[PDB]
Amino acid sequence: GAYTGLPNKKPNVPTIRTAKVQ
Repeated sequence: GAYTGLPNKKPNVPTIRTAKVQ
């Protein structure tokens, strides 16, 4: 669902939340 799955939603614009962190 989510880009990672931690939150788990559905959509995922980004490829990884790690990108936002970086």
